[PDB]
Amino acid sequence: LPAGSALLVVKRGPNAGARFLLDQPTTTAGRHPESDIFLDDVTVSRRHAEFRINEGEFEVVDVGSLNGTYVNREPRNAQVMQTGDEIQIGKFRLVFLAGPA
Repeated sequence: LPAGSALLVVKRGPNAGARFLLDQPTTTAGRHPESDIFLDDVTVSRRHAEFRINEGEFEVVDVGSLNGTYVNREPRNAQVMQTGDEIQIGKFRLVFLAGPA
């Protein structure tokens, strides 16, 4: 992992094994075709969550999803993520891993 970045790895879901680099201030996650992290399932809202970098601090922010964004099984409006945290969006379960400072 490049310095200052982080990674999300899909552990459960139709694209299990897939993984996405977080290396910009805002990364969108949803079913909208232009989502940075495109999670294509009915359980996922068009705009579901955003992952922010502020600053050396990675945060997930639920942006008004229908069925919630879960961090370690608990729904959150916003939550600063720590390595090994499981993020659930619809049926997709991902794990967060921080890169170098």
